[PDB]
Amino acid sequence: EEEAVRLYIQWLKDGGPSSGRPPPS
Repeated sequence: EEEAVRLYIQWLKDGGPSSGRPPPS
């Protein structure tokens, strides 16, 4: 992937934009 993506996608796993967090990318 990118790893800087995996936690991004991980952000996204949480819901990214609606995850509660900001994006790790």
